[PDB]
Amino acid sequence: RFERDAFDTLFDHAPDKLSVVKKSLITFVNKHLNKLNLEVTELETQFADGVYLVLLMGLLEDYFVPLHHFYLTPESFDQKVHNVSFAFELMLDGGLKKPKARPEDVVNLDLKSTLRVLYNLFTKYKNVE
Repeated sequence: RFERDAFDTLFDHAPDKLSVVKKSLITFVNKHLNKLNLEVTELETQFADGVYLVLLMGLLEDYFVPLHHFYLTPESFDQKVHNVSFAFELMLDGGLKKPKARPEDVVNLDLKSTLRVLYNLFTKYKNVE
C-alpha cells in the first residue's frame, strides 16, 4: 500500500525487465484471446474498457459469459468500470485473489494496475492450454 514489492520495481529501476514482462503478457493473453479471434497489440490501452478482461476470464475459467452481464461495446466511463469490476467479480466467483487494483484505475489507463492484474492471471494460468 505504502509497501513496494518486486513488481513495482519494473516501473522505475528496471525498465529492461518491464520489456520482458510485457512481451510475456502479450504472448499469454493472445494465447487465449485468439480463440475468440481477438488480439492485443497494445497492453497500455486495450484492457481499459473491461471487454478483453471479461472474455479472458470466461476463457480462462471456461465460463460462458452472457452478454447482458456486461457491455460488449461500452459507451461510457460507467460501462467501462462495470466491465472491469465485473471481471474482478468473476475472479472472486472462481475463488481467486482480489486484485491490488481499483477497477477505475484500469479504466484510467494505469499501467501498473493493468499489468499486475494480467501478471497475477498469468501466474495462475501460465500452463493452461
